[PDB]
Amino acid sequence: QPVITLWSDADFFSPYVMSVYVALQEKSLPFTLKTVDLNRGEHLQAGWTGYAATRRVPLLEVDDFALSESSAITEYLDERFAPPEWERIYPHDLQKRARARQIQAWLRSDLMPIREERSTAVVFGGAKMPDLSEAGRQSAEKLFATATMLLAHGGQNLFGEWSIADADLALMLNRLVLNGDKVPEALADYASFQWQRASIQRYVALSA
Amino acid sequence: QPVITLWSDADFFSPYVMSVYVALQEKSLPFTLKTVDLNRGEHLQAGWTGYAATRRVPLLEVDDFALSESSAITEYLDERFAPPEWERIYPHDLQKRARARQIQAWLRSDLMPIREERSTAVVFGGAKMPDLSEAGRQSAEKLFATATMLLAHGGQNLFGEWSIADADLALMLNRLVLNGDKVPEALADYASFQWQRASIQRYVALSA
Ligand SMILES: N[C@@H](CCC(=O)N[C@@H](CS)C(=O)NCC(=O)O)C(=O)O
Ligand SMILES: N[C@@H](CCC(=O)N[C@@H](CS)C(=O)NCC(=O)O)C(=O)O
Ligand SMILES: [Cl-]
Ligand SMILES: [Cl-]
Repeated sequence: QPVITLWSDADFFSPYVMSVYVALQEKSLPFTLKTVDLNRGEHLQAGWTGYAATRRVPLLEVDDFALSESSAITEYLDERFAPPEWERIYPHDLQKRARARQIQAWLRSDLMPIREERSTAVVFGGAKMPDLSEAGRQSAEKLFATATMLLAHGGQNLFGEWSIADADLALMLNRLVLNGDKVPEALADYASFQWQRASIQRYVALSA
Repeated sequence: QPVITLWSDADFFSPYVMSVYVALQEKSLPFTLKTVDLNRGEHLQAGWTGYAATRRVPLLEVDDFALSESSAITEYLDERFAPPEWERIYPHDLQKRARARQIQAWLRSDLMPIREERSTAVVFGGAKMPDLSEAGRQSAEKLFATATMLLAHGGQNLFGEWSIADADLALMLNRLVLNGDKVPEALADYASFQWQRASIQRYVALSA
């Protein structure tokens, strides 16, 4: 049994920490949760292991191996703790897996106005934010249109069975849904359904 | 033989298009190169296949499958056109592969001041940019420190044999090197060595 440690921000607000946390829970992997206070710059001092990685959370330690970047981490988890012995968190189908990777990489590198104007303080901290800027509206429209195309098959999950991409997409949608913003009904249904995920709800409880 | 199409920005300046182009070349996969003019918004009209993906380049088509996000694309290529028949572009070792993914995901989601103040017009277009802002200096220092740790083994490539992460890291470093900025000598040596890669030089020739 490897010793697994997950490093979180001190508020448990990070969507990227959430992604890793969810992956661990879905595989029933035992782990220790530790924190760094980003607001006080605990990440920008060399006392924590993550200063030597990318100086960001999440960081996952598995025995003597330390790895940053949530998607790198979850991909590693799915390879190291592989099906059938552990539950798979990426689609088995080549193309669906590629689409899952597309979604993850897209969410991490686009939609900055939503990430800034609808931070995870809305999602995990009960914060309420003012109307979106026009830049925010543009990002919202792209999000909506993209999610609608991905979910056009009418299924509950992106790729049939639940995958880690569902958690990440649901979080992004919930930045808007949980702020009380106007969201297409089918997308609000998806986001609220996915947010009930036991693994997600366990993470939600951390910042309660 | 699948029909492969790569969509680029019209200038061939995208670092993400470069990553895919390089992957294709390294595997000796035949493909057609097409362009959309981002400056004129050709990506924000529904006449191109990529409006229905994430409305960004690169987009790769492989017969009837269309996929965006450079790292999703290169990961797909390494699975669909797998070693030994085709050259591998990700490390075979589990941990080195995870580190390669970390680097790719990190470069795509951090260092925004470098990406903005040292755009790929410097890299591919002969542009020269003024002194970095303090925010730019902060990003440069993080880049330097991180690359130095990754390359501390003293080898020519990140993970022994060349991997796609070398191309992406070299490009990021070359945003600074090719602008005439002060860069630690060992990192400038790495960046210039990697930039000689035949696949990279072929892409460089496109915007000549
Ligand atoms: N692409 C990343 C992003 C990680 C990230 O942005 N983490 C933030 C907290 S949510 C952070 O550590 N920021 C501190 C900093 O950039 O100095 C991932 O998926 O892990
Ligand atoms: N994470 C992406 C980023 C892709 C990206 O930012 N592409 C830019 C050109 S370099 C783009 O298409 N921008 C158009 C837009 O955002 O509307 C990747 O690796 O493919
Ligand atoms: Cl914090
Ligand atoms: Cl263009």
